[PDB]
Amino acid sequence: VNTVPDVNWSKHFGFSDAAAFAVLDHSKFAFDSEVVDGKRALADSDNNCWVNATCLALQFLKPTFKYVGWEDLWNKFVTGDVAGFVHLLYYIEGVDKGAKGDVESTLSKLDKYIVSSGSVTVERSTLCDRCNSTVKTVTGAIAEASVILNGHTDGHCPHNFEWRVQVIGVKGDIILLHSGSLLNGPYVYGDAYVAFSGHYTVFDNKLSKMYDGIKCVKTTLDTLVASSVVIRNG
Ligand SMILES: [Zn+2]
Repeated sequence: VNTVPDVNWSKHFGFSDAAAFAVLDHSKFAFDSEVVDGKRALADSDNNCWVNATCLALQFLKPTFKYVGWEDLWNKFVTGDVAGFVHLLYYIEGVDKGAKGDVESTLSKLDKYIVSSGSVTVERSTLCDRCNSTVKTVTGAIAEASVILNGHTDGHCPHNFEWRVQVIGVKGDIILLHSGSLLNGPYVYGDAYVAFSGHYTVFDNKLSKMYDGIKCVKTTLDTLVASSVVIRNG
C-alpha cells in the first residue's frame, strides 16, 4: 500500500526487476571478510571464490557505478557490510548460493552498470594484399580481448593469409576478459590478474602477491594462468 513503487527500484538499480531484488533479505550472503593489504577479501566458503575474485578485481579497477543503488551497496561492501553487493552479484549472474560462478561472465554483465573508464584498441592484421587489416577500439570499464602479449592468430582470409589479433593500445582504466582458450603468458601488462590456482585467485602484479580467499601468498605471475587483467591508466 505504501511501499517504494517498483519503478523507483528500477531507477535506483538500473534493471527492470530490481524491486524483486530489493525485497529479498541479503543476510545469507554476509560472508566473513578481512582487509588484506588495503582491500576487502572474502573468506573462502560455499564455493564463493568467484565472488571474491570479482570483488577484488573491481577494487583494483576502482569503478564508479552509474546507478545509486549499485554505488550504495558497493560503498557498503568496501566498508565491510558485504551482503547486499554479494547477493547482487549472485542475482545478476544467476548462480545458486553454494555453486561456482564464472568471473569473466560476471564482470561482463557489470559493464553496463559502470561508468566507462578506459578503452582498448585491437588490431586484426593480415599480410594479404587483397584484404585490409582492421582496427577496433572498445570503450567501457570491462571489455573482451586476448590477454596474450604478442596476440594470437584468428583464422585465415579466403586467400589463405593468417589473421592476427593483438591489443595495440589501452587508455584509461579497464578490465580485459580473455577471449579464447586459457594459455600461459606473457600477458598484456596490468596491475592485477584474475587467475586459476583448482579455483579462482587474484594476483597483485605490483606486490607480486596472490589473494586466495583471505590468505595471501608471495608468488610470481609466471606460475599462473590468467583469465582477465585489470589495467590502470594505460
Ligand atoms: Zn585475403
